[PDB]
Amino acid sequence: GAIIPPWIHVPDHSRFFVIKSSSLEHVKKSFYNGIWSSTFYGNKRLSEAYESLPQGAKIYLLFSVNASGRFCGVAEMSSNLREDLDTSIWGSRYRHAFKVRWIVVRDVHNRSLKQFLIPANDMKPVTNSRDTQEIPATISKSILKLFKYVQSFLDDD
RNA sequence: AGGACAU
Repeated sequence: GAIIPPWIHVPDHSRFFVIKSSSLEHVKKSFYNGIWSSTFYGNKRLSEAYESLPQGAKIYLLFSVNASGRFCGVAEMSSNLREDLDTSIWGSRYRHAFKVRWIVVRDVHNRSLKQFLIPANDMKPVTNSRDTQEIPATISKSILKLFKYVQSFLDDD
């Protein structure tokens, strides 16, 4: 069931964010529907980072369900925030969303990531990040290595 | 605290 691409090419000047979800099902809806949405402030943060990118660069989203003990996949932003997308799939609180392109669907346990300490987050491990916590690039590429190296939320389908 | 942090 997992989706693990042979390579991930990360364009220079790209940025990386932890995405958290209170629900595995919202994540699945993201995969099938190619959209995601964050909080009021979370969206503002992602929207601003996405607008700021030099041309080739991307924004990577590393997904993790709350209290799940793992990360479960990787997506890119493929649009800025829009209003004309179908946010009814989340029922509410997420009135805007942006397009995402899924790259990796695979579980990676927190155990395997708790070595990566985030300097701008008081040296806390990446596994202890809030939604839209930014990750430095060199640390991110190491994490991406772990994603491409087996369970997935696409198995019971 | 108008924010989908860990065991």
